[PDB]
Amino acid sequence: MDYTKYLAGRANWIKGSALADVMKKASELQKKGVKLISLAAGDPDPELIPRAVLGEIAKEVLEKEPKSVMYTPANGIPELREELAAFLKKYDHLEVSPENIVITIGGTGALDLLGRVLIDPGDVVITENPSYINTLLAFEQLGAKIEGVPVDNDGMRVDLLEEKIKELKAKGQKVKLIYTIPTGQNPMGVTMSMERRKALLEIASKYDLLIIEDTAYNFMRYEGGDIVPLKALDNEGRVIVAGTLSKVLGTGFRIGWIIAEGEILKKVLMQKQPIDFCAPAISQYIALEYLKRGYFEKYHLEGALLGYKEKRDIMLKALENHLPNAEFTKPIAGMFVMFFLPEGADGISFANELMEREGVVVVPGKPFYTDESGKNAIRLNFSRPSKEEIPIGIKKLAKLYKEKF
Amino acid sequence: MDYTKYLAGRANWIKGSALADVMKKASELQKKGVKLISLAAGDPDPELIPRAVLGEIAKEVLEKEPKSVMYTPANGIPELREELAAFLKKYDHLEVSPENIVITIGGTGALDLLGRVLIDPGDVVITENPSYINTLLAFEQLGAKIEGVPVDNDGMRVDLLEEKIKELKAKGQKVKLIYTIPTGQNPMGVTMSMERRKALLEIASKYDLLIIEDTAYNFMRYEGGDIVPLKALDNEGRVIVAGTLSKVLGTGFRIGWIIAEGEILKKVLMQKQPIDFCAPAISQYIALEYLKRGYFEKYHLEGALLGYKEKRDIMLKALENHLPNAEFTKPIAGMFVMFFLPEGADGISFANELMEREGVVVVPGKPFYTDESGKNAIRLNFSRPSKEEIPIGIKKLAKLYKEKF
Amino acid sequence: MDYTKYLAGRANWIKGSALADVMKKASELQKKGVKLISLAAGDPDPELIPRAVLGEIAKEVLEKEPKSVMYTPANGIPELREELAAFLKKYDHLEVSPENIVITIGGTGALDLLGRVLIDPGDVVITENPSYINTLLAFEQLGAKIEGVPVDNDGMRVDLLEEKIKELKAKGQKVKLIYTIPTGQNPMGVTMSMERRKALLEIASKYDLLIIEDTAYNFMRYEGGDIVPLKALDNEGRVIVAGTLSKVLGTGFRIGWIIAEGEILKKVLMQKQPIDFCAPAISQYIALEYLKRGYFEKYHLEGALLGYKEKRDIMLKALENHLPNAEFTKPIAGMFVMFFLPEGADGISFANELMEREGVVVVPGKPFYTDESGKNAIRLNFSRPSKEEIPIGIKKLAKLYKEKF
Amino acid sequence: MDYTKYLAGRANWIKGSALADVMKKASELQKKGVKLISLAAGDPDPELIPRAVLGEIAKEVLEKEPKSVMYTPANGIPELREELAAFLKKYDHLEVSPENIVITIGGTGALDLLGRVLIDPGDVVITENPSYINTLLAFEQLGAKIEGVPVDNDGMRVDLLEEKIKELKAKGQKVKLIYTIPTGQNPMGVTMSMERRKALLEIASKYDLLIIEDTAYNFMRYEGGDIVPLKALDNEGRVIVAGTLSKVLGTGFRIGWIIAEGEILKKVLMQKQPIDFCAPAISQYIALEYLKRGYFEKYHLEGALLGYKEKRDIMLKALENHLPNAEFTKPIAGMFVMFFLPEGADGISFANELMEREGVVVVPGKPFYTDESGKNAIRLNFSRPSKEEIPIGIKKLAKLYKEKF
Ligand SMILES: Cc1ncc(COP(=O)(O)O)c(CN)c1O
Ligand SMILES: Cc1ncc(COP(=O)(O)O)c(CN)c1O
Ligand SMILES: Cc1ncc(COP(=O)(O)O)c(CN)c1O
Ligand SMILES: Cc1ncc(COP(=O)(O)O)c(CN)c1O
Ligand SMILES: [Zn+2]
Ligand SMILES: [Zn+2]
Ligand SMILES: [Zn+2]
Ligand SMILES: [Zn+2]
Repeated sequence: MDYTKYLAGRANWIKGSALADVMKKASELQKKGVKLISLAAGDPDPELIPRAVLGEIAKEVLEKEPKSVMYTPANGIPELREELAAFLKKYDHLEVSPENIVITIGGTGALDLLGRVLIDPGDVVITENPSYINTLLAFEQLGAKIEGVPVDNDGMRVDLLEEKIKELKAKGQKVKLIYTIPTGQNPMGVTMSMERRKALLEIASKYDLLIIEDTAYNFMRYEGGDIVPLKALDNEGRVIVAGTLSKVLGTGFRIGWIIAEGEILKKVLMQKQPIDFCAPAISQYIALEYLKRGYFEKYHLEGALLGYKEKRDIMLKALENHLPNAEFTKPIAGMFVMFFLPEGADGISFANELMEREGVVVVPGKPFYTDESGKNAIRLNFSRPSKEEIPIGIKKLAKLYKEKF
Repeated sequence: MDYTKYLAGRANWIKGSALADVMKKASELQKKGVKLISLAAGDPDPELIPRAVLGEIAKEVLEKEPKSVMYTPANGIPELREELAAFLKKYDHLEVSPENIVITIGGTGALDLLGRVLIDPGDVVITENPSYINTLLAFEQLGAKIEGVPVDNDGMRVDLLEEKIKELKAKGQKVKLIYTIPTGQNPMGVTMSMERRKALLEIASKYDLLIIEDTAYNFMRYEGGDIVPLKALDNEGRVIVAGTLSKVLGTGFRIGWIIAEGEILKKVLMQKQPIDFCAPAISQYIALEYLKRGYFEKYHLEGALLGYKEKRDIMLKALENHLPNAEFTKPIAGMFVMFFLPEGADGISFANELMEREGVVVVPGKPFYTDESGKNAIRLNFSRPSKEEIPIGIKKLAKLYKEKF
Repeated sequence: MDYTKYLAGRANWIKGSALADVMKKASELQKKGVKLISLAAGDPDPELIPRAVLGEIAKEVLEKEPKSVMYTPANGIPELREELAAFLKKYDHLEVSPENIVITIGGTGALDLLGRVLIDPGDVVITENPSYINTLLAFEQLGAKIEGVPVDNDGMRVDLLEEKIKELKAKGQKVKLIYTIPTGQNPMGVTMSMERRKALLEIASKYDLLIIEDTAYNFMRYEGGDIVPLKALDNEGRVIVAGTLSKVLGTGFRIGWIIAEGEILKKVLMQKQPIDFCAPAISQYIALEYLKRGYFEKYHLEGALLGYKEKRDIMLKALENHLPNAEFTKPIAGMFVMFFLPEGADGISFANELMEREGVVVVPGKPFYTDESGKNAIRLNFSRPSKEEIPIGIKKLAKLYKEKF
Repeated sequence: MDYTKYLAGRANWIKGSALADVMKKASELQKKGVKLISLAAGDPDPELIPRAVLGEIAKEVLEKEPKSVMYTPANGIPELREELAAFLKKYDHLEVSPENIVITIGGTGALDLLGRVLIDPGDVVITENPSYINTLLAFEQLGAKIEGVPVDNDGMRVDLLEEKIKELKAKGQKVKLIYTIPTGQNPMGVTMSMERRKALLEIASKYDLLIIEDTAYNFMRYEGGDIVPLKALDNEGRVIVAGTLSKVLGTGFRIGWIIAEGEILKKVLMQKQPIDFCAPAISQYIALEYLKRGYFEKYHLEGALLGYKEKRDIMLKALENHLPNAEFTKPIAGMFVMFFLPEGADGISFANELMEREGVVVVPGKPFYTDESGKNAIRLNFSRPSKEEIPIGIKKLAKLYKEKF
C-alpha cells in the first residue's frame, strides 16, 4: 500500500540527516564485523559520569518516592525547578525565577516547543553558519527558512548579523528570531566573546527581535574568563534560553529546560501536556538529588570537567604534532573541534574513506552549514573517545590526509 | 513588553484545558493545606507498582550498562523493540516486526509525532465523542478540526461513524484519520465490541481511511472475555497504534510506542531526533529487563490488575448503593467511570461546588466532548485512590447530588 | 470519483454563504416564472448608471487604444493610478502617491490580496459585529480567527474594542489587524463618528496594530459633515485601505484598489501577477476616461447619488408609516438598511417565507454576525430596486411581519 | 516604520519575478523617451484582434443589457458557460457540461483558485522543466514544492516523469498534482505528442494523481493534426483544465475558466465569491456575443490565426537565416520560441545588454526552469511584434549574438 498518499504536506518538510547517514553506515560495520573508534559521537563520557552513584540515587528514589513512577506537572516538579534556579544562579550567573523554568525532554524538546509557539511556516529564523544540525532540521520541519551568519574564533560575526538583517528586510522578508549557541558551539567549538554578546543584545533591541540562547555546553568551559550567558545581560527580556543537563548528568536522561516570560511562557506551558505530558519522573528525581547532594562540584567540576579538558588538550596536541599545516579550531569550551580539509576537498566522501579504509568515524560537518560553505569541513569529537583512542584516531586521520594532499 | 506580538499565529490554536483548571483549584486548596479525596487523577497506583524491584534494576542498569546514560537510537534500542514485539504478540494478540515499532515519550509523544506527520492545518479527524481531551487538544493545536461520533456501552457507534463520513463528504470535507480508544476508553470507560471493531475496519477500507488505535488501556481489562486490537485484524495495514507501558510500568517513565509502516514509519522516524532525540535511556533499559524477566505477569497481571479490578467493584457498589437513580458507566476495562448528573445540570460548576463544599475532586467531563453535549457529565477515576477513599469519595458526591437533585 | 481525498486540508476552511444560498434559491424562482421584488443583492441601479455613455467610451477605447486589449502592469495602468490619486484627493481627503495604489479585482480582490500577505493561519483578526460577510469568509478561508466588536448608530464601539483587545492579550492570543467599514457599513448601514475614528487610531497606536479601512461606500454618502477616512488621519501609517469604484462605475467592472506602504505594498505587488495578472484592461480604460471626462460629477454626484438618496428616503418613509413599531437603522450613507424582527424571531426563516408568500427577496443578516447574536436581523437594499418597487416591497414585508408578530 | 514585522510568515514565500521585473524596466524605457522593439510579453497582436468589432459589441451590450454593469454569479453568467461548452465541444474536442465550467479572472485566476483548494504547504507539485513562471510562482507562494520533469520538442518526457515519481515516493515525499501545458507551451513553445498524452494519463491513473491541463494555446495551433486535450481522453476524470480566451478575444479582458468535477468543483465555487466576486461582466458579455455571432471563425480562425502563423514562420525564417548555427525550438503552436545561447552563456545579462544596446526586449529564460538549468535560455515572442519588427528584432539580436560569441 502507498502510505505516501496519507502524509500531510508538511511531512515533506521533514528530511534525512547526513549526521545520521554516516552514523548508520558505521553502525553497519559495527556489529557486522569491523572494530572502530569514533570521533563522530556527541555523547559525554559514560565513564566520567558517576553511573554507580546515579544507580544508587535511581534505586533510592524509586523505592523512597512513589511520585518517581507517576506523572509530573507539565512544567516539572517544583523542587527541580527550585534547584535548577539556584544551580543556574550559582554556576551560570543566572538570576531566574523557578516559575519561569519549564522542564523539557532535553534541550531538543525545549527547542521544538519553542519553535511550535514562535514559528509560522515561512518565517525566517537567523542562525550562526554553521550551526547545530538538529536545530536547523527541527526548525525547517516546522516550516522555517534558515538564514545563517558566519562565525570565527570569537563566535558569530555580529557585524555580518546586522547586514543580513538589513538585506533580509530590504527584500521585505519577515525576520523574528535569532538562534545562537554562544558557548562551545556545536559543531565549530568556538564561543562568542563578551564584546559580541553585548553587541548582539543591542542589535536584537534595535531591530526588535527575540534571541534563543542554547546553553547546552555552558558547563563544559575550560579556558574562558568570566563569560556570562546573554540571558544574564538581558535587561529587555528579549532572550529565551534552551538548556540541558545532558552533557552533565547524562545525555539519555532527557532532562532539559526553557526559560521564558510573559505570554510566550504561558503558551509554552499550555501546549506541553498534549505533546510530551511531562519530563521523565525518574530523570527529574535523579537530577534533583544529584544537584542537592552537591554532586555537580564533587563529580563534574573537580572531576569530569578536568577529564574533558585533558582529552581536549591531547586531541589538539595530536593535531598540532601531525597536522600543524592544516586549519582547525581551538575550543575553550564544548566537546568538538572543527577540522578543515584543503579548500575544495569533499568532506563527506573523505569521512567515508576514514571508515572504509582506516576504521575511524568522523562527522562531515558540511550538513551543518546554512549555505554552500563547509564542504571541506569535518567535525571531531573528543568527549567520548578514551585518552588512547584520540591519538590513534587523529593519527589515522592524518594518515589518510597526506595520503591525499 | 508584550510577547503576544512575537507569537506565531498557530500559537492561537493552543488553548487551556479543564483537566487543568480544576487541578489548579485543587492545588490552590492544597497549597493552603486542606484535606481532600481525589477521584480526578489519571495515575496508576504507585503502590501496586513494584517500585523496589524497578529501583534494583535501575541500579543494575546504570551500574553495568554505559549506554543507559547516553543517546539511544531515535526509534529505540533494538532489544526493547524486540522484547515489545514479543510482549505484544503474547499479551495483546499482535504480531509485529521490531523494525516497525518506535519508542516514544509515552502514548502522548506517539500521538503528537503521528499528528505532525499526518495532519495538515484544516484536516478533519474523526474521533469518538467524547474522547481523551489531550489528544483532542494535541490534534487541534496542529490545526485539525475535530468531528465526534457518539459512543454507547459498546464503544463507538460505528454505523453513525459512516453517517458522519457521509455527512462530511456531502459537504465536500476532507478527512483521512479516525482516532479511537477501543478498550477501556478515557473518559467513558466503555470498550468497543469485536462486532463493531470488524465493521470499523471495513468502513476505513471503504473510504480509504487510516485508523489510529490507542492501546493505552489494553492491559487494564478485568471481567472481560477475549478482545483483540484492531491492529490484529488489520489485513490492509490501515491502522496505526499508539501504545504505552504507562499504566503497567509506571506513568512517569515516559515509555510508549508507535506501530506504523512504509513511508509513514520512515517519516515518523526521520523527524524524531530533532523533536525528542530519543526516549529516556534509563526507562528503555528499566522496561527491557522488566519484560525480559516476566515481571508483567508476576506483578501486574496477578498483582496490580487485581487491585484495580477490586477498586472498580468498590466504586460501582458504592455508586449503585448511594445513587441508584442516577446514570453511570460500568467499565470492564480502563480506570474511569463516567457519572451523569440530571440531564441539563452543569457538571463543571457541580465539580467546583463538590470541591468547595465537600473536599472531593472530580473531573467535569464536558471538556472531553466534541460538540455541545456532555454538559451533565462527570468523570471518576478509581485506579489511584485507596479502597478506603472511594466509598467516602462518592459518598460525599452523593450528598451534594441529592442536595441539589 | 471521490475528489475529497485530493483536497488540501485548508480547503476545509472554505464554507457556504447563506447570503448566496437563499440568493440562489431566488435565482431559481426568477428563472421559473415567479415575478420577484428584490431588496437583496448589493448592486447599484443599472438605470442610474450612464450605461449608454459607458457604452460609447468602451467602443472608443477599444478602437483607439490597442492597450485596452492587452495586459497591463500588475499594479494597473499608471494613468489610472495617477487619475485615481487626484480623484481621491478631490473627493475623499486623500493625499496619496500613484505609486502606493494597486489596481485590484474590485475591493474583494483587494481584501483577499491583503489577507494573503498579512494573515498566518490561526491569527486573530478583529472586525465589527456584524461585518461584511464576504470579508469574514475571505479571512477565515485564509485560516484567520474572527473576533467581532458590537456597533451602534455611531459605528464600532471603540470602548468595547479596547476591552476585547485586553481580553485577547490576557488569554495570550495574538492579534494584529482590525478590519472596519467606517462609512455606510454593509450590512448595518451605519457610519463611524469622527470622534470614534480618532479613538480607533489611538488604540491602534497604543496596541501597535494595523487597520484595514474598507472605503466601498465613501461615495454613497448623503448627509454627514466633513467626515474623513481614517487613512487621511493616519499620521503613523497604520492604516491600509481597500477601496473600489464598483458602487460608482458599475459593480461588474471589477475595479478596486489597495493603498499601502513599505514592505506590505512591496509584497502585495510581488504576489499579484501570479494570482490575477492584472485588473481588466477594458475596465481600467473605461474608468480612466470616465474620470478624465468629468462623468463622476455629471452623472454620479448629480444623478446616481440623488436617485439613491431618494430611494433611501422612500424606503425609510415606507418603513416608518407601515411598520412604525419596528426598530431599524437610518443610514446617512451606503445602500443598506438593517431591519429587526422581535428578539427571538428567526430572520433566516422569515426570509424564506417572505420570498415564498410575497415574492420579495431580502437577506437574512444573521450570517453577517461574528457570534450568536443577530438572529432577528434582516438586511434590506434600496440601491437596486426602482422607487416604485420599494414601497410595494416593504408593504408586503410589513404584512408578513404583522401577521406573525 | 518597519511593516515587515506585520507580514504573515507565508509572505516570505512570495518572491520577485524576472518576467514582471523586466516588463517594468521596459515600461520605464518606453516612457523615458526610448522606443524599443519587444519580443517579450505574451500579448496577442492588438491589430489582429477585431478591436473595432469588439468595440461596437461592447457598446451594444452596455446600452441594451443592464446586467452588463452588475455582479454575475460567481461561476459566470449561464449563457457564457453554455456557449463555452459548445465552443469547446466544437473547436477543442471537449464534451463538458456548462455546470462544470467556472469563469475565472483569466487562466491565472483559474490556476490560483485551484492551488488554493488543492495545495497544502509542503505538497510537491510536479511540472515540466522549464514551465510557465507565473504558475511556478503562484504555487510556491501557496507553499508548494516544485519538481520539474525535462521536455523535448515532443513535450514532457513522460518516461522521466515516472522515474521522478518513483524517486519522490522512495524518499517518502507526498505528491498529488501534475501541472502541464501540452500545446504550445510557454516558454518552450513545444507541444506534447498524442503518444505521450496517453502515457501521461496512464501514469496518473497508475499512481492515482490529478492533472491540471493548461489550455492557454489550444486555439493558436498551426500544424498539429487532430491533437486533442488530455481532458477529452479523461475517462477516469483525473484531469482538471485551466483555460482562457485571452489569446483569442484579448489578453486584458481577464476571461478564463476552470473545468473540474465533484468536490473539487464544489470547493472552487464556494471560495470564489470572497476572492474575486466574479469575472468582469463586460468581458463576459463581450465574450458571449463574440461566440454567439461566430466571430471566432470569422476573425480568429480565418484572420488572427493565419496572421500569427505567418509571424511564426517569419521569426523562424529570420532565425534560421541569421542564426543557422544556434539551436531553437520550432513551435507548431503557441506564440513563443525558446532561443538558446551557447552553453554556459548568461541569458539574463544578455537580455539586458540587448535591451540597452539594440533596444530589443526579450525574456531571460532561466527564471522558467525548476532547477539550475536554462542559464543560456532566452524566450522570444512573435505574436505581438509586427510582421516588420520581427526581422529587425532578430537581426539586432543576431548582431549582439555574434558580437559576443
Ligand atoms: C547545541 C546543542 N543544543 C541542544 C542539544 C540537545 O541536547 P539534549 O536533547 O541531549 O538535552 C545538543 C546535543 N546534541 C547540542 O549540541
Ligand atoms: C487515551 C489515553 N491515551 C494515551 C495515554 C498515555 O499517556 P502516556 O504513555 O504519555 O502516560 C493516556 C493516559 N492519560 C490516555 O488516557
Ligand atoms: C463593505 C464592502 N466591501 C467590499 C465590497 C466589494 O466590492 P467590489 O464590487 O469592488 O469586489 C462590497 C460589495 N460587495 C462591500 O459591501
Ligand atoms: C501557460 C499559460 N497559462 C495561463 C496564462 C494566463 O493567461 P490569462 O491570465 O491572460 O487568461 C498564460 C499567459 N500569461 C500562459 O502562458
Ligand atoms: Zn537547511
Ligand atoms: Zn475541540
Ligand atoms: Zn465566522
Ligand atoms: Zn521555484
